[PDB]
Amino acid sequence: SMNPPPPETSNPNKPKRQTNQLQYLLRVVLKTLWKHQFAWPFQQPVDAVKLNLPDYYKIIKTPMDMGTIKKRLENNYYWNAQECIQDFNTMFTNCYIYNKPGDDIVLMAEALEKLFLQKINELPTE
Ligand SMILES: Cc1cnc(Nc2ccc(C(=O)NC3CCNCC3)c(F)c2)nc1Nc1cc(NS(=O)(=O)C(C)(C)C)cc(C(=O)N[C@@H](CCC(=O)O)C(=O)O)c1
Repeated sequence: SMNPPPPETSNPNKPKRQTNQLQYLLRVVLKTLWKHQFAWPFQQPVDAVKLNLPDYYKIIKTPMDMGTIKKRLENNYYWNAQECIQDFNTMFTNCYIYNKPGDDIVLMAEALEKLFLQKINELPTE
């Protein structure tokens, strides 16, 4: 089947606030993962058509990627920091659902998740 449209990243009707937690999520957490050797397979939605991935968007009905997260942070899409943390965790979980344990993409996701947890350990208080 065709790829779905990407997740929404901006909504002018959503209320906007800046918090220490959201700032840290963009400037520390996202930034660190984005520059990692293994960021690139996660920097945009999975193009399952081009990659010929069987049934990808039947298996993965809550897709998420770091390009979407980055835009959401930049557009003040998130009100609560937990919304952003949940999006990262959805991305990791989705990788572990679709792909065999120990395969290359899974090892890349695990390396990014380890870094994510290191940085989240120092998230500012609410
Ligand atoms: C986030 C994510 C999750 N799950 C997957 N599952 C995949 C993906 C690919 C394959 C694959 O190619 N299997 C071969 C053919 C069938 N038999 C076995 C060998 C696979 F089996 C599973 N992939 C995700 N992300 C992702 C992965 C990859 N490649 S990869 O092999 O996993 C690796 C080199 C190890 C990272 C590429 C991109 C990507 O975005 N590439 C281009 C645009 C697309 C294009 O040009 O075709 C870009 O960078 O823009 C993204």
